[PDB]
Amino acid sequence: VHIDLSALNPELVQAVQHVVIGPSSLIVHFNEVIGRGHFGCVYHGTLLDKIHCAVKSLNRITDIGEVSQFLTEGIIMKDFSHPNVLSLLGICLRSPLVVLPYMKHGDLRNFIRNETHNPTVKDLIGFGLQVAKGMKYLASKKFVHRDLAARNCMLDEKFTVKVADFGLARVMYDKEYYSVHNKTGAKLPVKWMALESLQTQKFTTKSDVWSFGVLLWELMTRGAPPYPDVNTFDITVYLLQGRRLLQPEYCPDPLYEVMLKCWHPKAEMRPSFSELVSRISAIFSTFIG
Ligand SMILES: C[C@@H](c1cccc(-c2cnc[nH]2)c1)n1cc(-c2cc(F)cc(F)c2)c(=O)[nH]c1=O
Repeated sequence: VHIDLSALNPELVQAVQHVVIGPSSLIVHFNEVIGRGHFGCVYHGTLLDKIHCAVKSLNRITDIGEVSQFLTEGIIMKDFSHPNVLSLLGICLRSPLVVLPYMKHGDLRNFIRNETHNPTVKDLIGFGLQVAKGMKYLASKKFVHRDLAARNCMLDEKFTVKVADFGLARVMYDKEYYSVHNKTGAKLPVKWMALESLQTQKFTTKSDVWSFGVLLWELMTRGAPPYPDVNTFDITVYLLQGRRLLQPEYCPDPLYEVMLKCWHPKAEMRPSFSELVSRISAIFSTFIG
């Protein structure tokens, strides 16, 4: 796969040079798969400042407009610095690669579903609070995630949760994968979407708050798939009728109250990420477990 750099706006090509990592500074281990995805796979990699990293290839990119958006996103993300947000180490254009820090304990969904790890309810509430802190930071930068889910959060060697994306939620938002037609597989993005996002394809920080509620539900169920008996074509009407994900067995009542507030049918009535951090920190700090 070859990209015509001359088909891109030259101003954008120069503006992204601080994010660019040259091919000679990076070795990709194509036989060491960290995660396989619809828009590209994640592999183990080695970066030269010797750093162990994760390298994400972009597989289904077909037009120069998607490459322009990829560069525009690289400029935005390069500036982010928060302990609960995955850093962007850099990008490669010569097929496009995203270079991320290596996360020893992988994605949050597989971690909480893991039999050996067995996190306690308190640990799971702690992971939820860390996600809320990363989202409070992203909301402060006016950055809309669009696909916040446990499968998109990663854990480092200290069990620090980092908000991230294994898909391309902000580049490929118009693709079939992010619509109700993606009806097969575990990663069904439509089951994390706010009611207004399902109806009008509008995504805001308030629709990320809805997804955060679904993510808290995934943490409390240790990675159960949401709405198992509701088809992707029926989720909109199910939510419009006022039906919601039920309270998990180990979920404390004040945390389910939080989830119901995240799933408010009126986006403007949902709590902010700043309110979510205060509320979850108070539940966590007095928690005995
Ligand atoms: C830095 C990280 C990250 C951290 C927190 C939130 C998000 C996010 C929210 N909604 C979409 N993404 C992404 N990250 C970045 C890219 C990436 C994508 C690009 F298109 C371009 C580019 F330079 C980097 C990626 O593929 N995966 C990933 O984890």
